[PDB]
Amino acid sequence: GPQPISRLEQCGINANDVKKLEEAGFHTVEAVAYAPKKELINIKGISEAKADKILAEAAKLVPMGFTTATEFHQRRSEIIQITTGSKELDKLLQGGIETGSITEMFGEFRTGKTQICHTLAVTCQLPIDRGGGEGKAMYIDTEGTFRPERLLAVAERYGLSGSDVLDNVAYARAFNTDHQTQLLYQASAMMVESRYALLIVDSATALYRTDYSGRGELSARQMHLARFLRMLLRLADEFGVAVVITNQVVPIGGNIIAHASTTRLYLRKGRGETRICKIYDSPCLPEAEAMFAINADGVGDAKD
Amino acid sequence: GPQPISRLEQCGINANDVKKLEEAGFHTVEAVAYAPKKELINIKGISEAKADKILAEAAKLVPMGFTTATEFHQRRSEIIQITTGSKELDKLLQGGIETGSITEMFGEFRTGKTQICHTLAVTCQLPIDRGGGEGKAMYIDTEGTFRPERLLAVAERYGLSGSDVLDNVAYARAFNTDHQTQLLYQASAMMVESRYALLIVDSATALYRTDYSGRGELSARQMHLARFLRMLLRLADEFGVAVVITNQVVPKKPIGGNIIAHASTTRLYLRKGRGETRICKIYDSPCLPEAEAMFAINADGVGDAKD
Amino acid sequence: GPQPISRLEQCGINANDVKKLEEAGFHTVEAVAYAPKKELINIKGISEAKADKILAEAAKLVPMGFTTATEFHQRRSEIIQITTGSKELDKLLQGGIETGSITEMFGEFRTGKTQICHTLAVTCQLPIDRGGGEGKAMYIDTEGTFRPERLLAVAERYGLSGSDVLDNVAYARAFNTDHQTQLLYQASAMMVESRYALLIVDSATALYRTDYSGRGELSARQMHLARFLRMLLRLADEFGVAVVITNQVVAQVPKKPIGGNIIAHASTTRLYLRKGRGETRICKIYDSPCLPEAEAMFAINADGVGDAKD
Ligand SMILES: Nc1ncnc2c1ncn2[C@@H]1O[C@H](COP(=O)(O)OP(=O)(O)OP(=O)(O)O)[C@@H](O)[C@H]1O
Ligand SMILES: Nc1ncnc2c1ncn2[C@@H]1O[C@H](COP(=O)(O)OP(=O)(O)OP(=O)(O)O)[C@@H](O)[C@H]1O
Ligand SMILES: [Ca+2]
Ligand SMILES: [Ca+2]
Ligand SMILES: [Ca+2]
Ligand SMILES: [Mg+2]
Ligand SMILES: [Mg+2]
Repeated sequence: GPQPISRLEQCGINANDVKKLEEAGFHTVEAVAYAPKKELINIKGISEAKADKILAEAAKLVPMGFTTATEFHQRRSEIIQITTGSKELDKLLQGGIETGSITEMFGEFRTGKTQICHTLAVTCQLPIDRGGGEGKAMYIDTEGTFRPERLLAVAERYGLSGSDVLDNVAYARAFNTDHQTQLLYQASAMMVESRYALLIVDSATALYRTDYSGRGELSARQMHLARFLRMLLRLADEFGVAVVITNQVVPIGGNIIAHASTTRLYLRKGRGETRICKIYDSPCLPEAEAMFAINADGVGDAKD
Repeated sequence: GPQPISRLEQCGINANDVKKLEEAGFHTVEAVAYAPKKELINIKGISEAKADKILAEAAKLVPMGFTTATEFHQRRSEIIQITTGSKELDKLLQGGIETGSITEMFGEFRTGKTQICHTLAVTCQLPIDRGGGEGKAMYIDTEGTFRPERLLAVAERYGLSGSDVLDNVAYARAFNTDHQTQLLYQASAMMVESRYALLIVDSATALYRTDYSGRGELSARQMHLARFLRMLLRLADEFGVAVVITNQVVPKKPIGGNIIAHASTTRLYLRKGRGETRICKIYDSPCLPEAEAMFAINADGVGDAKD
Repeated sequence: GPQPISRLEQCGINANDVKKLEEAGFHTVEAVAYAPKKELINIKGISEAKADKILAEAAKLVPMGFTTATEFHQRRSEIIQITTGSKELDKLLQGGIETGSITEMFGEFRTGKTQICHTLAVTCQLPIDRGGGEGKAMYIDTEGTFRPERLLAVAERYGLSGSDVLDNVAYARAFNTDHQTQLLYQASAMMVESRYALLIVDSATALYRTDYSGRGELSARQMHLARFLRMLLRLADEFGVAVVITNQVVAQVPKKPIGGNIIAHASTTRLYLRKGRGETRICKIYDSPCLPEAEAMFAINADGVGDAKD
């Protein structure tokens, strides 16, 4: 995976600058390789020449040039996709949910988004041959809906160790936008020493609906949301995790969330426990419909 | 094709000066001729008289004077237009997408901005008889939404070889604005060895939205964007390629301000129609009337809306 | 028209001095007469005595004294104005574009400055009876947006031959500010053989935005722009042509033209363009020494700028 920031100390950078970068937020070399010189200058104890040297050393360690499309195709042919537990959804998504890209699921009030998030969180720890990724899951709730009993019930279906499953899912809650942003830095610091395969942010843009109800305060809300999405994309690129976010339709979030998201899914109520999932936006998937139901076990095919 | 910069060696310029110019970023005689004196002076190993001699020698090889409109008309009546794969869009554009100028597309999400670029990256390799440009393609990515499977599908539709079209596409990923600008210098470096016909930037204004935050950073943001667009224009002029860029839409207005509106030559406004059909409208053009067209995104790329 | 500089040889000036003047940039007696002594001294082969002798001889051939206002009124009553192709714009401008001065059009994108430039380039070749300048046109382009097909369409509208219209237009492309300034010397050199009636620069400020980037280069930018505008004024005074330039807008932190006070003070007439409905546009008088502040409406059709239909 990513190379730890300790490599720069060996490369020639003194330990004090490495500590300054670590306390700044950069942890895995590629974090400072992807950052502009302005961000490095913003650090209180780094000069322009020091920033230039650090950027050159970081660029010397990672490839940041041109390459053919054959190499990219070969690299992408081994991208890990995480299953959802439903055969129809797996067929619709052509394998499952891809890593390294942001996926957004949105719908009406209580249309089954949190159940999908729980199923993804429990299934991301499965072995690859069974459709998992062998990685710890991080769950960032902001509405207070995390129910561990659902995790126990769904893990009973696959027969995994419930205590081990609950030990492999980090949990956090945010009360305002600033804490939500700082949780991203905490996750970036935490992901260095452990293997994470799936990061979940629950229904987002909800705090921006209420905390930013003013008329002239809209621009700050939009800018903060854009920065949050950019940080999410940076994390997904850096650690190769499948960021799954959630949204709710009443619009105040705007087109920023739609542009930033790579794959979007639309969920609507059906008949009984059956619900409809429709691909809303994707660069490589056609529009289609799928039937899925949420039973007591979790998320699965609509059995009739 | 452009003349390599080595032609200045036998005109009276020693090798080390040519090496300094090549390290600066110039790789053709046209690039040296078009550059102002200030750019040449700023090089550490170049003096006043040296710059004057270099400029005179470069101007001796490149025509930079007056002509008539008949000669320009004759020259322009043979430029290459790359078809978009849709007959209606080709009729709307009166031939296809024009080389040597900048074309900008903007609109909502799922409007087909990336699908058009994916189709063009394959169509630019067709023979001129079939409507291609007979050259390679270059792709610069910002959101990381490059999918070679679309290229394979389009190549299969047009009866080409998938491996051949894959080997003819150069791909790069930009993580910030500075890398985005450095990739242009690298592209200028690598555009002399082979022949390229199309250059794609997608997106062009995505990173500027979040890289510059404070209200005191607006001027620097706009100046950086202007420099980027000027570099794109320089590449298009000196290599005769077709530059296509993509914009976001924030009854709708694209982002970027007046700089990108003035710099762009042709602007296409894309909005979703019904089903898989989309509507393209000409938003700005020096020679094209304001009209509309219908097209669809099928399983093999952008094509006519079949019903 | 102007008198060629070879006339000075009969007054007691050696041929080599005239050749030095010609290679310096002067091609008419008027250009030498208007020039200050510093410019003549700057030439390598000219001394102070030679400079003052040349200045006296040149001033002997042109009038540079006082006169009454009746004579100026009578002379100005015979000035030439070029129609814009739209009756509303001609009524607003009281005849059309005026020769001998600098006219500037500015506005955001899509407003139609380039269309007006193309229409004027075609129109300035009409006879004075029909509202033309009866001369050639010169087009200087800095953005690569020159389209001869628009010229052919506009010429077909007026029942002219397309081949002659295309033959009577000179086109140049500028790649930087230094080249943009250098093209004016060649323009002055080639304006003596034939008769020109219109000079178009489009646009005059596009390259200055990127050639000088930082705040430390603002003063040099403005001085270069001022020198370019002074050269344009000298050309307009020397050859009696109509100079039309275009400009871009910036957002006030609601749109104002770029260029600062130099281009605001230099320009004589300023036109403000903005979009109306459909293909129709609105033109407003921004600054003029003799025209009231008013508005007019025109449209961009398939055959160039014209009056809005219905
Ligand atoms: N194989 C396919 N068959 C049919 N339609 C497809 C296929 N692949 C993608 N699409 C269509 O592509 C559309 C998305 O278009 P595209 O990826 O070009 O968006 P975009 O304009 O780049 O959006 P954004 O603003 O998010 O970048 C989807 O609505 C989907 O219907
Ligand atoms: N043949 C035509 N018929 C109708 N409209 C046309 C035709 N050719 C061009 N147009 C219109 O001309 C407009 C473009 O304006 P143009 O580029 O000439 O001026 P501008 O806005 O001053 O330019 P710039 O983008 O360089 O600042 C578009 O709205 C387009 O619809
Ligand atoms: Ca999207
Ligand atoms: Ca434009
Ligand atoms: Ca004035
Ligand atoms: Mg896209
Ligand atoms: Mg224009």
